[PDB]
Amino acid sequence: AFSNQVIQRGASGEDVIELQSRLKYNGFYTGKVDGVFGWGTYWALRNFQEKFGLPVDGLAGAKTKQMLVKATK
Repeated sequence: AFSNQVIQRGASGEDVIELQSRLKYNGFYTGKVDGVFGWGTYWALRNFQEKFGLPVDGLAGAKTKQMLVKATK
């Protein structure tokens, strides 16, 4: 359900809601799902990238999104 746009710090809206929710389901995102990409989302996403063997950068491009979808199955 992700768009084709890279999700990164400062973003807001539907892609961020889904990103935070998937990271929460996987145990990485602890805060309130608010749809705003700040420190808590950056931290959770980098920890997800590290755990899943992706380059650790805190930006969700195609490969990170695909891994997050696969990991939430």
